[PDB]
Amino acid sequence: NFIVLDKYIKAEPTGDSYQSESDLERELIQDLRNQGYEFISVKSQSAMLANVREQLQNLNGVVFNDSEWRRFTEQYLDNPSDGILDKTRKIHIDYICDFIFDDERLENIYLIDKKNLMRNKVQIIQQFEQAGSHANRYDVTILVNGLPLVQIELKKRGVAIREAFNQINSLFKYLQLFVISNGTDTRYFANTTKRDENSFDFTMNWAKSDNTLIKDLKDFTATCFQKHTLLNVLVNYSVFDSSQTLLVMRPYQIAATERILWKIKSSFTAKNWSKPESGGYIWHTTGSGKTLTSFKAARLATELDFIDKVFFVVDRKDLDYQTMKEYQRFSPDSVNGSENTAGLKRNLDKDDNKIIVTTIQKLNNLMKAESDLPVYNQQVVFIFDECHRSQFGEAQKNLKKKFKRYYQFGFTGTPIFPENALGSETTASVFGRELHSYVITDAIRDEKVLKFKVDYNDVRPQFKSLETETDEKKLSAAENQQAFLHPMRIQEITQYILNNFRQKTHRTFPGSKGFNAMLAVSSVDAAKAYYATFKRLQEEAANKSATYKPLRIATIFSFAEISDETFDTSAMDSSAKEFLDAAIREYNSHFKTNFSTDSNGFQNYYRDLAQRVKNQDIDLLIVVGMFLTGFDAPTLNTLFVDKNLRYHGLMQAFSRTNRIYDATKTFGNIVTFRDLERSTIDAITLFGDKNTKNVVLEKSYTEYMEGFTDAATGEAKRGFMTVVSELEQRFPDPTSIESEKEKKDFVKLFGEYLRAENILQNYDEFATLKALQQIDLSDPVAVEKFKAEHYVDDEKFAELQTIRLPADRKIQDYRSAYNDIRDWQRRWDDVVFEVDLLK
Ligand SMILES: Nc1ncnc2c1ncn2[C@@H]1O[C@H](COP(=O)(O)OP(=O)(O)OP(=O)(O)O)[C@@H](O)[C@H]1O
Ligand SMILES: [Mg+2]
Repeated sequence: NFIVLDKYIKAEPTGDSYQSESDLERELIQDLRNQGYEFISVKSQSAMLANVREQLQNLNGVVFNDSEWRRFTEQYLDNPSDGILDKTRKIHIDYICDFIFDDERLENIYLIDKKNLMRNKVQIIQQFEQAGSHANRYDVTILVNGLPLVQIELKKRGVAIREAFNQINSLFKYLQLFVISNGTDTRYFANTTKRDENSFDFTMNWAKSDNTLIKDLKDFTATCFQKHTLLNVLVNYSVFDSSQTLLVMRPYQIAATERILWKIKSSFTAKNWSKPESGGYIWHTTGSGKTLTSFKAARLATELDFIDKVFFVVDRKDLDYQTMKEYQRFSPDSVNGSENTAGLKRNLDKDDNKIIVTTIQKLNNLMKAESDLPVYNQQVVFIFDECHRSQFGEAQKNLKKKFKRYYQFGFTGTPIFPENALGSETTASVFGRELHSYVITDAIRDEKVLKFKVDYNDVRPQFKSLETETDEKKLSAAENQQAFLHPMRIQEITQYILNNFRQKTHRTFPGSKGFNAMLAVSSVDAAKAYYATFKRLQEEAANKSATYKPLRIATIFSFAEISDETFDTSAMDSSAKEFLDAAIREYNSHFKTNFSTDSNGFQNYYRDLAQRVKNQDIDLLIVVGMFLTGFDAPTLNTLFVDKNLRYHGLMQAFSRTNRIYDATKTFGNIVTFRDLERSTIDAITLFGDKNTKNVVLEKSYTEYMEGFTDAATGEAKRGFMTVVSELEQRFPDPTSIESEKEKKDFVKLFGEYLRAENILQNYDEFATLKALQQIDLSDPVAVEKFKAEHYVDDEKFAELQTIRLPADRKIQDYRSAYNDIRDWQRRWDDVVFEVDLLK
């Protein structure tokens, strides 16, 4: 029974008042009651404890006496030193408690029955009446076996769900899933032990298998809140990893997973194994959670008792710190960039183990070397997470040859079509049918990935002919000090990056954390040239001004469309080797670490560097092919490109910036120093329809300045200059306040201003416009600096002075007034303050 429905009929309103929180709550409780959720009246933690006692006793076929129960409570269930983290761990891992009764016998007491879900007892309660007058806080808590695992916060129809989210006894530490609703929109998100919380962007709507949203509370309840559905989401489709972070799977992920599982069961039952028709593939756009989903799918696949072994296969190219840190718990030291099959062979012979994590390289090697493995004759499941074409063909040939009974499943954001095939077989031919799909279109619609802002930066007349070169032969022949690597070109590019880095990364505003960036270059010589030029120029600027703060720059490359670079550094030539050695030397000098250039030390360098780019310890990372595919860094907002990128390689490269973070990150920045427009549009069109480019790619500076109309619902979006104009006209401060109507309009309009400027900071033209506002005067000398740096003609310079912007003081006044109106509203339904932007 799929918990993500292929077909669902939208439920009809009752006709009764749906306006207030009490209405939503009343109909919610009634609905749940009709779905098998018993409503118990429980007004206290003592009552809760009594109920938990009864439900656990019933579940485990056991009986506590007051002393025994008090002990179980104090030691396991309710111990005071337990936090949210401890309860989450207890639910997902430690849920079995070995308990010694007073008569000294030992029994295993389950909090949840994970093998049979429907045996678990589900109930609902409502909020406690507390004390003197504050209120409202209308909530409904879903208890599993007495444990308060789910919390639904309710708001009235008018309230914007986003602001409601922004607004926010030991047993409630057990809360796993949160749900929030105004009844029009219902959004769920995981409970967290963080010390830095997630944002609204991570909250998810429930949906059907075609990814179409399910919004209103009635349908959310009729679908997501079905006991089978809900309990599956809590138990099977929630992830508690080695980072001890709770991740609730988005609907498309669950759909893909359960469709794979059903596919395996059906293929086994029919003895249809070892064909493409016994397998499947999953198309999930880059950045949509393929790793999490595929891995969870493998894990669940091990729970099929007819399946002997489950391979989870990844590319070393797609590896980073957290992933390798995670896989350690399953197949220790068997997952790395080496060619060694020893760890893999040890995993194969490991008792009480099904799951086997490995790399496509190691798997291919094993299949070549070993003729008759026992596992060849077993019941096998292969789960491939984004495995590039490099070793994949050969590995597939050997796989088809040696493995007798198998079900193989692909996971990719960029399937192999005939169009982009390039020597490789189509995904469809390899894996057979497509079990599920979540396209870049749906992903942008659901705001689970970021759009692209792609610009070819053309300030360089001398090299423009080269950067725009279509011919592939000329392109290939142009990499050298004569054409592409020309010192002037490299110098200009580097200088641009140095000048605009803080702008593109949102480090502009004073006291802003911001983001970091990557630089994808064409070759090893390109990496050398760029690193050297960056060093030189940063030194020069440091000598010019004492206040200048340098950007920490690292680089990584190996021997080696994106060419796979191995982890063996012996394959490199002496010059590249020397440069890498020096770079790693400086990396060591600054970060006070010791990394050698031998394969092990270089792998350590890879991992540590990954972690340091992820946490922003490194400002700019220069790579050739590395960290362009599977690398996950939510705080990386910009990809600088001087490289030839086509199709799948282009999508994967650009997608390093696509991860959602918060309102501060509007989209990914792709700044290209060769013209990628045709390549971009071709790629996007291949992975979507003809219209996909009008979704994925951001709008123009002119559009955001003067306003534009969105194709989807026809919503006319006001321009930045219109917002400014109306701010000056209708509210030139402080006297627009105190009145409440004017307060509301000001909040709305200035909200639009904030979002608009936040979007506009990524545009070079806006950067130029804002830079023009110092200057002065004259002092020319002050003009030629600005013009040469911002690449501005006398004509353009003359025009830019016509443009009239509010003073910094007026903007700060608006921001403080905004802050005060925000602080005033604690003690207006549809209004949403921008919380992240004010931070
Ligand atoms: N259900 C979820 N809840 C919260 N966060 C999620 C969820 N699924 C994915 N993420 C986050 O989204 C980011 C991308 O996930 P992941 O690395 O699996 O993407 P991917 O599609 O495998 O990567 P790529 O396509 O770039 O190789 C990660 O930082 C992950 O924590
Ligand atoms: Mg992945």
